[PDB]
Amino acid sequence: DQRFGDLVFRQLAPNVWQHTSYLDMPGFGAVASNGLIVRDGGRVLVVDTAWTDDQTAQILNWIKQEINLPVALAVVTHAHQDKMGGMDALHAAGIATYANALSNQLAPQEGMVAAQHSLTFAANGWVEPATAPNFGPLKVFYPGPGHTSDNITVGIDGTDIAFGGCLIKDSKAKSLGNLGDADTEHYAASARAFGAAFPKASMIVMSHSAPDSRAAITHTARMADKLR
Ligand SMILES: C[C@@H](O)[C@@H](C(=O)O)[C@H]1C[C@H](SCCNC=N)C(C(=O)O)=N1
Ligand SMILES: [Zn+2]
Ligand SMILES: [Zn+2]
Repeated sequence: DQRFGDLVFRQLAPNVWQHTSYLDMPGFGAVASNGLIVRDGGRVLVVDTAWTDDQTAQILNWIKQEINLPVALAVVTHAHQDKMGGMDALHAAGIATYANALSNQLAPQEGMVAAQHSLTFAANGWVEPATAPNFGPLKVFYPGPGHTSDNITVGIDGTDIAFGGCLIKDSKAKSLGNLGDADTEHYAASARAFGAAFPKASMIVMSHSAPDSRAAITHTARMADKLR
Protein backbone atom coordinates (compact mmCIF):
# COMPACT_ATOMS: atom_id res chain seq x y z
CA ASP A 1 0.00 0.00 0.00
CA GLN A 2 1.03 3.56 -0.82
CA ARG A 3 -0.24 6.61 1.03
CA PHE A 4 -0.96 9.76 -0.93
CA GLY A 5 -2.59 12.51 1.08
CA ASP A 6 -5.59 11.00 2.83
CA LEU A 7 -5.81 8.27 0.19
CA VAL A 8 -4.34 4.78 -0.16
CA PHE A 9 -3.27 3.12 -3.42
CA ARG A 10 -2.48 -0.57 -3.95
CA GLN A 11 -1.14 -2.13 -7.14
CA LEU A 12 -3.16 -5.25 -7.99
CA ALA A 13 -1.61 -5.97 -11.38
CA PRO A 14 1.04 -4.53 -13.76
CA ASN A 15 -1.61 -2.14 -15.11
CA VAL A 16 -4.21 -2.08 -12.32
CA TRP A 17 -4.38 -0.15 -9.05
CA GLN A 18 -6.99 0.10 -6.31
CA HIS A 19 -7.68 3.55 -4.89
CA THR A 20 -9.09 3.87 -1.38
CA SER A 21 -10.72 6.88 0.25
CA TYR A 22 -12.36 7.40 3.64
CA LEU A 23 -15.37 9.31 4.93
CA ASP A 24 -15.86 9.93 8.65
CA MET A 25 -19.38 9.55 10.06
CA PRO A 26 -20.17 10.34 13.72
CA GLY A 27 -21.09 7.13 15.54
CA PHE A 28 -20.02 4.68 12.86
CA GLY A 29 -16.39 5.68 12.39
CA ALA A 30 -14.37 5.94 9.20
CA VAL A 31 -15.66 4.01 6.20
CA ALA A 32 -13.32 3.01 3.38
CA SER A 33 -14.44 3.04 -0.25
CA ASN A 34 -12.48 1.38 -3.06
CA GLY A 35 -12.25 2.11 -6.77
CA LEU A 36 -9.94 1.07 -9.60
CA ILE A 37 -7.28 2.70 -11.74
CA VAL A 38 -6.33 1.02 -15.02
CA ARG A 39 -3.48 1.85 -17.39
CA ASP A 40 -4.34 0.89 -20.97
CA GLY A 41 -1.63 1.73 -23.49
CA GLY A 42 -1.00 5.47 -23.36
CA ARG A 43 -4.02 6.30 -21.21
CA VAL A 44 -5.58 5.74 -17.79
CA LEU A 45 -9.12 4.60 -17.03
CA VAL A 46 -10.75 5.16 -13.64
CA VAL A 47 -13.57 3.21 -12.03
CA ASP A 48 -15.54 5.20 -9.42
CA THR A 49 -14.73 8.51 -7.76
CA ALA A 50 -13.82 8.92 -4.11
CA TRP A 51 -16.26 10.17 -1.46
CA THR A 52 -15.51 13.82 -2.24
CA ASP A 53 -14.25 16.16 -4.96
CA ASP A 54 -11.09 16.98 -3.01
CA GLN A 55 -10.27 13.29 -2.51
CA THR A 56 -11.02 12.56 -6.17
CA ALA A 57 -8.71 15.41 -7.19
CA GLN A 58 -6.00 13.60 -5.21
CA ILE A 59 -6.61 10.43 -7.25
CA LEU A 60 -5.86 12.48 -10.36
CA ASN A 61 -2.80 13.94 -8.63
CA TRP A 62 -1.55 10.46 -7.72
CA ILE A 63 -2.12 9.27 -11.29
CA LYS A 64 -0.10 12.21 -12.65
CA GLN A 65 2.83 11.35 -10.38
CA GLU A 66 2.86 7.53 -10.49
CA ILE A 67 1.61 6.81 -14.01
CA ASN A 68 1.99 10.17 -15.77
CA LEU A 69 -0.54 9.35 -18.46
CA PRO A 70 -3.72 11.26 -19.34
CA VAL A 71 -6.98 9.98 -17.87
CA ALA A 72 -9.18 9.19 -20.86
CA LEU A 73 -12.38 8.40 -18.98
CA ALA A 74 -14.05 7.41 -15.73
CA VAL A 75 -16.90 4.97 -15.04
CA VAL A 76 -19.01 5.19 -11.88
CA THR A 77 -20.90 2.12 -10.71
CA HIS A 78 -24.01 3.66 -9.08
CA ALA A 79 -25.57 6.88 -7.81
CA HIS A 80 -24.29 6.92 -4.24
CA GLN A 81 -21.76 9.24 -2.61
CA ASP A 82 -18.89 6.75 -2.34
CA LYS A 83 -19.06 6.12 -6.10
CA MET A 84 -20.14 9.48 -7.57
CA GLY A 85 -19.38 11.92 -4.76
CA GLY A 86 -16.37 13.32 -6.59
CA MET A 87 -17.80 13.81 -10.09
CA ASP A 88 -17.00 17.55 -10.09
CA ALA A 89 -13.28 16.86 -9.69
CA LEU A 90 -13.43 14.72 -12.82
CA HIS A 91 -15.39 17.27 -14.84
CA ALA A 92 -13.16 20.12 -13.69
CA ALA A 93 -10.25 18.16 -15.18
CA GLY A 94 -12.07 17.71 -18.49
CA ILE A 95 -12.47 13.97 -17.97
CA ALA A 96 -15.26 12.22 -19.88
CA THR A 97 -17.46 10.39 -17.38
CA TYR A 98 -19.77 7.41 -17.89
CA ALA A 99 -22.56 5.86 -15.83
CA ASN A 100 -25.62 3.66 -16.12
CA ALA A 101 -28.38 5.75 -17.71
CA LEU A 102 -30.45 5.00 -14.61
CA SER A 103 -27.64 6.25 -12.35
CA ASN A 104 -27.61 9.56 -14.23
CA GLN A 105 -31.39 9.71 -13.96
CA LEU A 106 -31.26 9.08 -10.20
CA ALA A 107 -28.22 11.31 -9.62
CA PRO A 108 -29.97 14.66 -9.01
CA GLN A 109 -32.45 12.93 -6.69
CA GLU A 110 -29.48 11.50 -4.79
CA GLY A 111 -27.73 14.87 -4.64
CA MET A 112 -25.13 13.57 -7.08
CA VAL A 113 -23.69 15.18 -10.18
CA ALA A 114 -24.66 13.06 -13.18
CA ALA A 115 -22.00 11.63 -15.48
CA GLN A 116 -21.61 13.28 -18.87
CA HIS A 117 -22.51 10.11 -20.77
CA SER A 118 -25.00 7.28 -20.26
CA LEU A 119 -24.43 3.54 -20.62
CA THR A 120 -27.25 1.25 -21.78
CA PHE A 121 -27.42 -2.53 -21.50
CA ALA A 122 -28.75 -5.56 -23.36
CA ALA A 123 -31.24 -8.04 -21.90
CA ASN A 124 -28.36 -10.34 -20.94
CA GLY A 125 -26.78 -7.53 -18.92
CA TRP A 126 -23.78 -6.73 -21.11
CA VAL A 127 -23.23 -3.08 -22.02
CA GLU A 128 -24.21 -1.80 -25.47
CA PRO A 129 -20.82 -1.33 -27.19
CA ALA A 130 -22.08 1.87 -28.83
CA THR A 131 -22.61 3.40 -25.36
CA ALA A 132 -19.17 2.49 -24.04
CA PRO A 133 -16.76 4.07 -26.51
CA ASN A 134 -13.05 3.35 -26.16
CA PHE A 135 -13.46 1.46 -22.87
CA GLY A 136 -10.47 -0.73 -23.68
CA PRO A 137 -10.06 -3.57 -21.14
CA LEU A 138 -13.11 -2.44 -19.15
CA LYS A 139 -16.02 -4.86 -19.67
CA VAL A 140 -19.10 -3.34 -18.09
CA PHE A 141 -21.93 -5.59 -16.94
CA TYR A 142 -25.29 -4.79 -15.37
CA PRO A 143 -26.06 -7.80 -13.14
CA GLY A 144 -29.58 -6.66 -12.29
CA PRO A 145 -30.94 -4.78 -9.26
CA GLY A 146 -29.19 -5.61 -5.99
CA HIS A 147 -27.43 -3.10 -3.77
CA THR A 148 -29.30 -0.56 -5.88
CA SER A 149 -31.45 -0.67 -9.01
CA ASP A 150 -28.71 0.98 -11.06
CA ASN A 151 -25.66 -0.88 -9.76
CA ILE A 152 -23.15 -1.97 -12.40
CA THR A 153 -19.95 -4.02 -12.38
CA VAL A 154 -16.66 -3.96 -14.28
CA GLY A 155 -14.30 -6.67 -15.48
CA ILE A 156 -10.70 -5.90 -16.40
CA ASP A 157 -9.78 -7.73 -19.61
CA GLY A 158 -6.31 -9.25 -19.76
CA THR A 159 -6.33 -9.65 -15.98
CA ASP A 160 -7.91 -11.90 -13.35
CA ILE A 161 -9.72 -8.91 -11.84
CA ALA A 162 -13.42 -8.07 -11.66
CA PHE A 163 -14.97 -5.14 -9.80
CA GLY A 164 -18.29 -5.75 -8.05
CA GLY A 165 -18.60 -2.37 -6.34
CA CYS A 166 -21.05 -2.24 -3.43
CA LEU A 167 -23.00 -5.21 -4.77
CA ILE A 168 -20.43 -7.71 -3.54
CA LYS A 169 -19.20 -8.01 0.06
CA ASP A 170 -16.18 -10.06 1.18
CA SER A 171 -16.47 -13.63 2.46
CA LYS A 172 -16.05 -12.43 6.06
CA ALA A 173 -18.90 -9.90 5.88
CA LYS A 174 -21.75 -10.22 8.39
CA SER A 175 -24.25 -8.13 6.44
CA LEU A 176 -24.85 -6.70 2.97
CA GLY A 177 -24.27 -3.23 4.39
CA ASN A 178 -26.57 -0.45 3.24
CA LEU A 179 -29.84 -2.04 2.12
CA GLY A 180 -31.60 1.32 2.07
CA ASP A 181 -32.00 1.34 -1.71
CA ALA A 182 -31.68 -2.41 -2.21
CA ASP A 183 -33.78 -4.91 -4.15
CA THR A 184 -33.95 -7.71 -1.59
CA GLU A 185 -35.85 -10.01 -3.96
CA HIS A 186 -33.34 -9.95 -6.83
CA TYR A 187 -30.11 -9.27 -4.91
CA ALA A 188 -29.02 -12.92 -4.78
CA ALA A 189 -29.59 -13.54 -8.49
CA SER A 190 -27.78 -10.32 -9.37
CA ALA A 191 -24.74 -11.37 -7.33
CA ARG A 192 -24.66 -14.75 -9.05
CA ALA A 193 -25.10 -13.14 -12.47
CA PHE A 194 -21.98 -11.06 -11.78
CA GLY A 195 -20.01 -14.20 -10.99
CA ALA A 196 -21.27 -15.89 -14.15
CA ALA A 197 -20.44 -12.81 -16.24
CA PHE A 198 -16.75 -12.97 -15.29
CA PRO A 199 -16.21 -16.69 -14.61
CA LYS A 200 -12.38 -16.82 -14.97
CA ALA A 201 -11.82 -13.75 -12.77
CA SER A 202 -10.01 -14.90 -9.62
CA MET A 203 -9.49 -11.57 -7.87
CA ILE A 204 -12.70 -9.86 -6.81
CA VAL A 205 -12.39 -6.17 -5.97
CA MET A 206 -15.18 -4.47 -4.03
CA SER A 207 -16.12 -1.14 -2.47
CA HIS A 208 -15.69 -1.76 1.25
CA SER A 209 -13.16 -4.57 1.70
CA ALA A 210 -9.75 -5.66 0.41
CA PRO A 211 -9.70 -7.81 -2.77
CA ASP A 212 -11.00 -11.32 -2.15
CA SER A 213 -11.37 -14.61 -4.01
CA ARG A 214 -14.54 -15.71 -5.83
CA ALA A 215 -15.93 -16.86 -2.47
CA ALA A 216 -16.96 -13.25 -1.86
CA ILE A 217 -19.48 -13.59 -4.69
CA THR A 218 -20.95 -16.88 -3.46
CA HIS A 219 -20.99 -15.78 0.19
CA THR A 220 -22.74 -12.54 -0.81
CA ALA A 221 -25.35 -14.42 -2.85
CA ARG A 222 -26.03 -16.75 0.08
CA MET A 223 -26.49 -13.83 2.49
CA ALA A 224 -28.90 -12.28 -0.01
CA ASP A 225 -30.73 -15.61 -0.23
CA LYS A 226 -31.97 -14.98 3.30
CA LEU A 227 -33.55 -11.67 2.31
CA ARG A 228 -36.14 -13.22 0.00
C1 LIG B 1 -23.07 6.12 2.16
C2 LIG B 1 -23.27 5.36 0.85
O1 LIG B 1 -22.23 5.69 -0.07
C3 LIG B 1 -23.29 3.85 1.09
C4 LIG B 1 -23.97 3.18 -0.11
O2 LIG B 1 -23.38 3.25 -1.21
O3 LIG B 1 -25.06 2.61 0.10
C5 LIG B 1 -21.87 3.29 1.14
C6 LIG B 1 -21.37 3.05 2.54
C7 LIG B 1 -22.03 1.74 2.91
S1 LIG B 1 -20.95 0.87 4.12
C8 LIG B 1 -22.12 -0.03 5.20
C9 LIG B 1 -21.41 -1.12 6.01
N1 LIG B 1 -20.00 -1.21 5.59
C10 LIG B 1 -18.99 -0.95 6.43
N2 LIG B 1 -17.73 -1.05 6.00
C11 LIG B 1 -22.07 1.07 1.69
C12 LIG B 1 -22.20 -0.24 1.48
O4 LIG B 1 -22.64 -1.00 2.36
O5 LIG B 1 -21.93 -0.71 0.34
N3 LIG B 1 -21.94 1.90 0.65
ZN1 LIG C 1 -24.30 2.36 -2.69
ZN1 LIG D 1 -20.75 1.48 -0.96
